[PDB]
Amino acid sequence: GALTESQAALVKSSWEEFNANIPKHTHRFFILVLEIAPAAKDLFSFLKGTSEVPQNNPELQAHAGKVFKLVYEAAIQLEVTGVVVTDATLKNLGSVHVSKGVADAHFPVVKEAILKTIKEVVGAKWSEELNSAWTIAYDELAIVIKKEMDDAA
Ligand code: HEM
Ligand SMILES: O=C(O)c1cccnc1
Repeated sequence: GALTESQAALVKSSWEEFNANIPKHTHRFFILVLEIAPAAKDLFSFLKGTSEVPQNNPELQAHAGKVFKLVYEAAIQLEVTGVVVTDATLKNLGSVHVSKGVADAHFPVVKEAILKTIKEVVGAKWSEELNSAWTIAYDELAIVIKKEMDDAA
């Protein structure tokens, strides 16, 4: 698909749609995560000692937001330039992931949780062309973070 002008127009549009609702889209995102893999709960400080996912914990929102931003930013950068650029941020990310005990078999957990989250986010507008555009952008970004964890470990 590549990322035509037409495809990127499609990712931007659908990211703007996600930020419009951060406490929802982020809490859904942690439930789609514990649905896919329950044990992950122990990993997150603010999830431990809890029994359910807190819905209004600022630490949790700030946390999940920052994840989706990072996937959008990557798509535009592929359309315009043709690649995903690796900066300071991307590498610190790879350290923290390893402290916290996180592995690669974890990544399809968080991808399916984010395609399912954006399918949920764009509803009927959804196209094959669009799913193909976010799929392309997540896979291209995770290829990069995995790459730095393996370096932070
Ligand atoms: C493209 C994919 C991914 C992106 C963009 C991403 C991004 C981030 C960021 C931005 C932080 C620190 C947030 C803070 O300072 O506020 C972080 C922390 C962390 N990450 Fe991810 N991540 C990805 C995949 C994963 C996966 C697959 C897992 C495993 C389930 C995971 C588990 C964690 C844990 C346990 C922490 C520490 C949270 C704490 O207790 O403070 N991440 N990540
Ligand atoms: O909240 C976090 O810190 C988080 C969530 C998903 C993936 N990575 C980090």
